Amino acid sequence: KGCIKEGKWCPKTAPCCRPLQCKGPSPKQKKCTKV
Repeated sequence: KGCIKEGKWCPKTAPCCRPLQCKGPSPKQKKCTKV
């Protein structure tokens, strides 16, 4: 499935696409955010 795009759920420092840092307001809503 390629990589993890923004808006998708991902763990800490997960294998994001590139621009995403894999952040999130909480562990239950941890999604890949772009900077």
